[PDB]
Amino acid sequence: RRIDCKVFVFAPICRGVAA
Repeated sequence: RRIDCKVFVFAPICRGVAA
């Protein structure tokens, strides 16, 4: 449920806040 973008930077959910 919670994805750490600090580690999962390839996650498709962190791509939403990528920009």
